[PDB]
Amino acid sequence: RQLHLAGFFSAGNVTHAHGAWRHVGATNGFLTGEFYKQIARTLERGKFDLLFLPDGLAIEDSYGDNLETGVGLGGQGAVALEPTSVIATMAAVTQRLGLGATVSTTYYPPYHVARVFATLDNLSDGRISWNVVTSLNDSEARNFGVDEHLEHDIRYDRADEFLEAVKKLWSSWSEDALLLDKVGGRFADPKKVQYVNHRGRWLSVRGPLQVPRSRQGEPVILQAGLSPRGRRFAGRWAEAVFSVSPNLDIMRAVYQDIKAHVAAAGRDPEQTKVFTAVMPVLGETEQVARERLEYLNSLVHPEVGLSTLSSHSGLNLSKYPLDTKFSDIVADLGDRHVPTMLQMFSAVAGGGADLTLAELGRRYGTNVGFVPQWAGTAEQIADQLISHFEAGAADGFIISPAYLPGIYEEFVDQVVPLLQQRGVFRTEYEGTTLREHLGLAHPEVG
Amino acid sequence: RQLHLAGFFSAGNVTHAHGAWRHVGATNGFLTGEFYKQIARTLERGKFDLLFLPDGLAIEDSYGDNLETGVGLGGQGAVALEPTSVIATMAAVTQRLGLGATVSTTYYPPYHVARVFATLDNLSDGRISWNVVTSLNDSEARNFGVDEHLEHDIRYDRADEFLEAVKKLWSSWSEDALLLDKVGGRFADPKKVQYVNHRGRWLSVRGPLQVPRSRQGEPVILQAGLSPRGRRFAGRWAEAVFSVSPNLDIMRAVYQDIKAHVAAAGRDPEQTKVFTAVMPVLGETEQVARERLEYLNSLVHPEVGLSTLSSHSGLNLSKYPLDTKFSDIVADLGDRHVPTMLQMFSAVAGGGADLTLAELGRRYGTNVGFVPQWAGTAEQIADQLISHFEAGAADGFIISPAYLPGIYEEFVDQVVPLLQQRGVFRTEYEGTTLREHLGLAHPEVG
Amino acid sequence: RQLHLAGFFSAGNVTHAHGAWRHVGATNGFLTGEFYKQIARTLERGKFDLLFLPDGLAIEDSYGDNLETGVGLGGQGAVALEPTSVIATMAAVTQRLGLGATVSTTYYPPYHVARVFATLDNLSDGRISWNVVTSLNDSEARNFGVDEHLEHDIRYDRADEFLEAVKKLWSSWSEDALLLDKVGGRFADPKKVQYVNHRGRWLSVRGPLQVPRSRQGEPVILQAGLSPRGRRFAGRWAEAVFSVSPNLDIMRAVYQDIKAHVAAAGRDPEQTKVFTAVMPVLGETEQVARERLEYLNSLVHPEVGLSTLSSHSGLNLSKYPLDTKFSDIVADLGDRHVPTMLQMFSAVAGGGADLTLAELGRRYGTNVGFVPQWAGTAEQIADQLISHFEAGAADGFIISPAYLPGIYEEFVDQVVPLLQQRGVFRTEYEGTTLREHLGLAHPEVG
Amino acid sequence: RQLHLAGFFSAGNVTHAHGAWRHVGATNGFLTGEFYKQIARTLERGKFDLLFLPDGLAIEDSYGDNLETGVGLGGQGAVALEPTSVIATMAAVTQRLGLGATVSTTYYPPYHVARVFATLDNLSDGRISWNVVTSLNDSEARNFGVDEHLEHDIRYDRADEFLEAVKKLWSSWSEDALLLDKVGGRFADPKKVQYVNHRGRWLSVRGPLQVPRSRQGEPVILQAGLSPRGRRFAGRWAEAVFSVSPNLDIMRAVYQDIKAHVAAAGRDPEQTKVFTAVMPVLGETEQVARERLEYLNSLVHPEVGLSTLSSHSGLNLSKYPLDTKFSDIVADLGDRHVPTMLQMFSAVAGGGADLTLAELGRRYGTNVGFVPQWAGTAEQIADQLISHFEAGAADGFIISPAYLPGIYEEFVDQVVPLLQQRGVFRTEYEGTTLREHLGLAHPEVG
Repeated sequence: RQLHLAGFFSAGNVTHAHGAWRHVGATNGFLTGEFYKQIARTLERGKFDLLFLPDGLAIEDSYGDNLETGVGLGGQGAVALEPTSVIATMAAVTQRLGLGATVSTTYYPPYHVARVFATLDNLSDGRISWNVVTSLNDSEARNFGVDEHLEHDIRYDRADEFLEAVKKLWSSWSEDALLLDKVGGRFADPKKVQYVNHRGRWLSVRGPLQVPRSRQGEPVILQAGLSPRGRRFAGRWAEAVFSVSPNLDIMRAVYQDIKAHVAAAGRDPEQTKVFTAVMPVLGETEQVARERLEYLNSLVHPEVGLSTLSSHSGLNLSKYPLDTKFSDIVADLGDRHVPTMLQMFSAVAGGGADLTLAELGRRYGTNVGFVPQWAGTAEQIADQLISHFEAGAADGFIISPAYLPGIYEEFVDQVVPLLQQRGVFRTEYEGTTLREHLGLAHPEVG
Repeated sequence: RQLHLAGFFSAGNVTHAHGAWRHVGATNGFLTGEFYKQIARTLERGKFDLLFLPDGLAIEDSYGDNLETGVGLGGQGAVALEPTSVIATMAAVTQRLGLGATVSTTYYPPYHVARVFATLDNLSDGRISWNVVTSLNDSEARNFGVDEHLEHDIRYDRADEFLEAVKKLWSSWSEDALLLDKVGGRFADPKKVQYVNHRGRWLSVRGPLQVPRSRQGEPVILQAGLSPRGRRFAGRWAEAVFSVSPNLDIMRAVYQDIKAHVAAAGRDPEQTKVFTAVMPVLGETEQVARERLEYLNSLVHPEVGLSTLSSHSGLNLSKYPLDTKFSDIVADLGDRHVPTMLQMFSAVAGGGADLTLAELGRRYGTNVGFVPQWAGTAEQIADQLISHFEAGAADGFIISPAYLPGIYEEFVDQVVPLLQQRGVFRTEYEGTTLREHLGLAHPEVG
Repeated sequence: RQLHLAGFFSAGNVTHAHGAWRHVGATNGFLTGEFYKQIARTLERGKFDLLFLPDGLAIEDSYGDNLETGVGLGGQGAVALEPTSVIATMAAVTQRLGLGATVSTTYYPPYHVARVFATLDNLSDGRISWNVVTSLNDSEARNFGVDEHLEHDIRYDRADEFLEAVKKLWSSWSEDALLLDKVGGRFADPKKVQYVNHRGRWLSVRGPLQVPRSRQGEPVILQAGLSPRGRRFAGRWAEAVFSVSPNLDIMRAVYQDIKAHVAAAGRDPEQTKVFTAVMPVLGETEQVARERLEYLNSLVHPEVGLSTLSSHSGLNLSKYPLDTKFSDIVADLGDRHVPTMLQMFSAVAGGGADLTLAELGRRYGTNVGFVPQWAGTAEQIADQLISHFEAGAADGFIISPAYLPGIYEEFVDQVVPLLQQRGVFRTEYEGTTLREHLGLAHPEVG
Repeated sequence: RQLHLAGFFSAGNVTHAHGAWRHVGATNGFLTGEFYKQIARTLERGKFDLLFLPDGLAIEDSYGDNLETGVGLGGQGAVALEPTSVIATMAAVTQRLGLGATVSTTYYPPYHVARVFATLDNLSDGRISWNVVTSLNDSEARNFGVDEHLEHDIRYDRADEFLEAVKKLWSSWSEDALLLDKVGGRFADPKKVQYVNHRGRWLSVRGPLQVPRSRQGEPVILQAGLSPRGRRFAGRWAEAVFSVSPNLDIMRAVYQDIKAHVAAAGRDPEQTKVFTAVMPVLGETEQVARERLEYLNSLVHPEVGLSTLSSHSGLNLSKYPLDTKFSDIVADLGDRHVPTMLQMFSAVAGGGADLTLAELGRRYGTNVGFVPQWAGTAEQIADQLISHFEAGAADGFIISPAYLPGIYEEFVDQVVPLLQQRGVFRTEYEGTTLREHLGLAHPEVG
């Protein structure tokens, strides 16, 4: 039984560690092709299952109602390259590594999503995946000139239909439809390419898709949303789920809940892979590791962290002074309208203690609050990865990068070989497609 | 005085030569990364200014109201990969060649177009261009769930505002905005990144763009629609224009007309480069060349040709029997109710003869009616390119490929060196960006 | 039953076709890395077993006893890059294609040959082969300051010992010798890395070799000398043999003879692959191919053909006026003193005619006398390849290039797919090493 | 005044840090193409002037006169790939980085050296250099079957003629000799390609070379031998000199002496670039840096260190028990019979302490005695590089790698940008050739 590894980072300035761009070792090459080529080549060298890019469609604005924090201090989405271009770039220099990107159902039509991913799936010869997102953020909508509004759970119901339409399009070409019979003059079999004529409540798309199926049949569906409604959506469609849990117990709880939602939807739980995020910080000795972690966290500016904390909680904390104790906010708002995640992070952050807004933002900025920072030698990190895996924490891990590209080099050079030697991680790619890497079946047409 | 060269081909089964996919030398590798990498490398080897991909968002459908012709015989857009993904793939393995893709202002919003192109521009280090189209075809609209109409010329007025919006976005980061002051903790200067707040008759987009400017400042704007309104739009926005004229006389006419449009828009005519299409067929001897062109043209199926002829003329000719003569159609519609392009093609193609639909379609399918086929030795081809260039046919040539990838190998290996030896074409890239290749100024932030 | 395919060309100005550099399509990129990278990627795209480079260590000097013909007209060895650097370059951009280079046992010691090939083997991850040569040419010898003159058959006796020593060197590391046990501090097992202590009549080399075994164990041995002694040598050592035969009768005879020498050396005939050389000229129609062959052959300058003929015949034909008739040369030396290959070539090239020297050199220069030129459509070339294979002409074919790089593009694009459709040639690489492509067993240590 | 940077490492298991292969971060990928491709791409990304590989032609044998120490523990030359193949591999994936290799005049003839470097120079488009070596090591000699024994200083006399011979060969083709006049049938001008006819006391080679000159005229000559004779040899021939000095006083003395030997030979001192070796060890903080250096030095096995100390000193220390004190060795042998470098090393490495052989070996193995280890922050290393440069220690630095590939990543990502920000190191390559990077002149033919 073998675990899976995935890479994950913003095509831009910041992922989870909000002081990353400040690290002495950060090249900040996020505007260059070579930076992405290098990361992709490195993860492939480490035989990673996949490298996956999140996406945000606006510079983070909520905190301050202006760009002062986001642009000035390097906040979420300050720089965010269009993800599909980036992964096409990475596909061009790799041949096994799986590649995925977030694309929103909210701002793009089903035909676009269908065709862009079928295209990437063919260009990469079956290595592509799509992270389905359904969010509606104000700054994003204003970038797309959207004015309408749909309730959280309704957006998911709409996404159900979106997925149906996309899957229909992906099946519009039989796997034996393309003929290229030069002599006969038969390009394809028109009986094997069908219109889709999808016309549901939310969406209308005629088809057929202009792109045949890759050798993996269809792109792998990835899902990250862990809301009650999201978990349901995941159980139905998701082939791999990305989760963030601060410790083993929650990891295990999240794991079993996801697997259950999948069984509930009528699907094989073992056909949905569950990854959990960790942020390793290596050192030749444990002491060096801890020292390096301390340095990394010290780079976090309290306000960038607060800015991200605002976005994630929905609460605009720029309204309050930074020295505002969390108490005064509880009382100013009432423990009934204060998002649970906030109260959760708060309790765990200072350990029941009472923190200033500045101090909570600073800590949230280190690891987006809940991503475990593991500091140790490569042997320890490997031991922890293995011990968590055997304990049912997850089927694989998302390695959240402390700084780029350096941390991935260190992880691939130092940790992957220990995992391989222990027999818990591939020494070589067995198949050629992302589905083969994750152990997923080849979906059939229809 | 040096000419420019560009390649142009569909990321799919067919471009101008409708028999291409049946050619004994066609690899039909259009679903694979290596096909596109190979071509990009080949044109970079030949020091080409750019290669750009048209786009079509549906399998052509009119002819027959079905897929039998498009899918069965390999008509326009039977296979059509999403072009930005493809050029990203190409940028990844090249370093000087300019790259361009068509994205429609009809189906995509300004923020999206701005971001994807700024992203590509950065990834390629300033070699990207955007071919602007504004068409609204029925079958494409059905793929996108669009039911709204907008008259041809109005789509251009809408396009004007789109271009304004996009250009503002590309100017939302000053070129000295990004700081990366790690010590100080200043990521970027918030006074040098600004909201766009575009709110027009047609469009709304807040900004700022989440991507700063590449080293060429802004992607190059390409234009290919040469209707009266297209000519005005080119005059106002185009930095490169792509045209099809069957001979020198008409090339000269179009060339002067485009340059006149640019000056009339208050711009410098020398800052808009005009490319004219030609479809070369080489042979070691002129006799071999002729035989090869004859072989190529013999591969066209009359009905694929006919279907493209219907699309381009606006008339669905499938309604008529294949053996119907043109007169029998010209009379059934009246000398008034017959598209100008159709009369012009009918006159040139038949040289006076009254042809069947079948025969017009077959002839149309060889060269989309008006792309000149130049069969000759390399010396003859180079002589003619130089001759037309000196005669003011164009600033450059778009080389339309009879079949791929082979025709580009031949042209780069055989013709380019002769242009280079005659001194009319670069022996090496002088600069690194597409703007420098084209001799275009680096725009200032607005 | 599948046939094998190999490329073969000099890293320089000329291989078999002596007008190749003058061909309109010749890039003459033979001084550039890109030329070799392109060809290597192309043969790999066509799934060739192997690309192999000859070598010659002096500009061909005999004819006219100067550099006038060699340098002025582009004779054999005029430009000749060191082959191992070339294949290393090609190894860097390919993943499956086999690669081979000629290195002479005459001028280089076993230790050097063993180390360079083991290095290439490791760098290419098991794709390398060595073409063993034992020849002694006067101009080459003067470049290396060699005075000794070993007799033809004796050079092979030395080479027997040479091969023994190289093979010993390649066995100096067991395949499990290298440990890399970082924690225990154990680099390799010194019991499993052994001195060779070779001390024979011809050679001394202590060892051990400083390079462990690749995943294919040892580089593949290639042999191309078909003299009686050379055939005994091939029987003992060769794993692939390369031969030139003008027609099927001769091909079959050479095939049987080689396999018999192998059987007589106590080895398995099926473990020595025989490749025969063919020079295809493609056309869309057979008429096009024939005109292209005519054009190619018209490029040969009489005196460069004469030069190569002089070297191969051992007879300096520069003494004679170019208009001398062959019969007058026979008269000059007496029938008994005319080299047999020269008499035979004259009869065959002339079909009984009494040709001038010029005309004899011209025809010889088209194909070095005996490489069969096959002009036809792709279907015809494929038919003939299959037909000869079925008739027992060879286990595979060396495709001698009329001109580069273009001919290999045509061959791979046009002929290879037809061989694949017919089931006679791999559609994909089954293994990763050169031995796996050729169906050769991985040799064991000792 | 900008400084120059060079990488330097053995294509194998150990360079200067004898514990390097055991480092948690070492990939030990030295048998694979990707390892070398990664490092070349990294140094090119860092805009290095050059990467240079030393060579050894035998597994270090002296210590214990067996393979026990070298093979068992990973001593000098345990694994050593042939270096010309390795740099070809590297040249294939870079386009600016200079590349050099050690080839011995002792074991190879002028023609071979001249042709291999002219080939690499052409393949890399003028980026190559040759480190000239004249040493005679018993074990190397046994691998090449050499019995002859020339005195240290005479090998340098013979090397003088060798170099003469090589340069004549590199001048055998004028830079305008090659014509490629296809129409006219003129390949090259036979008047511009000349025989060499070198006949000297030591060597004979006729020529001409079969390789024209690259963009940079001739390969750059590198020299690293600093014996009195070697310094003279460097004065006459070297264009770049590589030197190991433990401190600023010595660096400056070496620098001035070399500059003076060049001027004494009639050459411009500014046309010979002096590089001095340093082994940086980086940390986020000086404290981390110091822990990392301590970790790295802790990996050295006393016997491997001793083995190299024995080879370099010329005194076989394996005869003595490891616990033997140095004073006891001097007493046993006589002060006249213990090499000076060895007594000097004992004195400096122990600071006056009387150390055992084991502890001497352990210390020597960290840095081959005299390569300065610099542990600090990126800012500190930049500072030291800059101040040593300004104090006249050298024209540039060789960065000796603590472990591979990781240390070059750290150095390029962390240190290079600070050097660039301070204006003492190029932000981009100005020219394309190695001669341009080093500020050297293009040599004139003849």
